[PDB]
Amino acid sequence: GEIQWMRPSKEVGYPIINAPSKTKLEPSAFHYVFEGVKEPAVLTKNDPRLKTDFEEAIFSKYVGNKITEVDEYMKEAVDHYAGQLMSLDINTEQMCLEDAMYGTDGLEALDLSTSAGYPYVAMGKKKRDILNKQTRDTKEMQKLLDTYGINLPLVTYVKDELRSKTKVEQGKSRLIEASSLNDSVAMRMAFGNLYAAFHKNPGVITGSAVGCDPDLFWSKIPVLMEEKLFAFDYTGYDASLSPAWFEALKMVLEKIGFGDRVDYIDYLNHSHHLYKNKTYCVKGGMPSGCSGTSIFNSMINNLIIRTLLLKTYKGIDLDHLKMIAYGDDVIASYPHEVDASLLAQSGKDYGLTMTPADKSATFETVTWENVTFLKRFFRADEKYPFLIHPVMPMKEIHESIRWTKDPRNTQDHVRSLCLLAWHNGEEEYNKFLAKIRSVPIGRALDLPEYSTLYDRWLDSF
Ligand SMILES: Nc1ccn([C@@H]2O[C@H](COP(=O)(O)OP(=O)(O)OP(=O)(O)O)[C@@H](O)[C@H]2O)c(=O)n1
Ligand SMILES: [Mn+2]
Ligand SMILES: [Mn+2]
Ligand SMILES: [Mn+2]
Ligand code: NA
Repeated sequence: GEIQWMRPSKEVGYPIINAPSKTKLEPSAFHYVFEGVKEPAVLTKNDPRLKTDFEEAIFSKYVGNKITEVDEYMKEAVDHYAGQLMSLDINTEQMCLEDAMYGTDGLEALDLSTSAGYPYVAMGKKKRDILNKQTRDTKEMQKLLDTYGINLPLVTYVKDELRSKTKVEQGKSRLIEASSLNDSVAMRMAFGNLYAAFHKNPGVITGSAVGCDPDLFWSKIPVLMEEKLFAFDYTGYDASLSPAWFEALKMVLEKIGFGDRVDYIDYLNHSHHLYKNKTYCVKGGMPSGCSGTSIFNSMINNLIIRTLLLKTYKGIDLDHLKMIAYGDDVIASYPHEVDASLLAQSGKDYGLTMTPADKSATFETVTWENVTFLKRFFRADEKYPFLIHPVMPMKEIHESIRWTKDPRNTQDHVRSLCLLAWHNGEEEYNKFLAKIRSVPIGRALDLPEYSTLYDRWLDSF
């Protein structure tokens, strides 16, 4: 990922983009009943908390493009991955404009809360103005596509969320690169069935966990993995991807019946962006707000791990590489132990910055006791060990509950934290409910007791 040029959007006919300068995150009824150190992320250049330029920080994520061509190892990675995906008989057809808009099995309907993106964002028209769940009317959309045409600029917003103090002082806020409703609809028609096949098959065949339900999936993972587990996290995964990784991706798409629209992958790779009043062009890097961002990142991840393994352990048997990825996050395994640190080294050569799984000091053996996937641990249930508990640390939950964006969604927000928390055991869960009910707001919420949740879980399989 690298920015080729950036300049005043007026110099090229683009309207300045308005983005609220004030966070929507305010302390919640539970702010002083729980401990937390995170605060809202810097949204503007003026934030008094800053200790460096906001611009130099939000964009520094584009470390550059380390590789130029797709080498032999990547090519082999491609062939093998494309091989597995082949056993899914992925319907290679296109998706009728309707389904792409209002869903179908394996794919949800478009989200009405996310930006409509350019031009609509600068014209004033929202997503409710075009779509309409009731009739599934293609017309308004179908018309708008012809008017403004696909492959449209991405609107860049700073993400309004909680972040550690350091990441606040160093201006390490995160950006949201939003695609026009058009682009998003085009892609969902182009790759719609691909998405559906992935959503319906989380596991080691797709090597993706997208669309998964942790309460059920965690019990299916251990069985899918090989004897030895290995893991690591990337730093700036999305923005570090070089153009070559997108080409490898197109090669996979080509091999499974999508050579047709591999062009779309080109816009993810070489993209046009609008942030505030400035405009820039980015070579490489996966944008965050596109249709498929999540899935395409997982496919590339499947290519990366394969590549690093082929270049570090000539003769490794990829047929016994059992991995599952969710964008940058990944959990993998092999019949034999491997050196994650060594793999990390090869990673740099491919433009990836890999470090010990879970901010550890150094690479240490990965076990079922210490491995995490999506911030969650794996813990077999006391009474029935064949059922695995996806365990989200309480700290994460404590951090989330101390803040709010809308008092109206307090019920749903806390209920959600409850569905994550109870896996930490009945004792912990009850303390959590107790503190919640130690203030007026909490006592008025309808929260499920432990027994109710644990029983529902047991019968869900
Ligand atoms: N709108 C956004 C922006 C970024 N990201 C994700 O957040 C990552 C960066 O977040 P942070 O966790 O803040 O950077 P990391 O380098 O991943 O953190 P660490 O150095 O601790 O590994 C990106 O690579 C991307 O996967 C996201 O999900 N949505
Ligand atoms: Mn990370
Ligand atoms: Mn981080
Ligand atoms: Mn991560
Ligand atoms: Na890009």
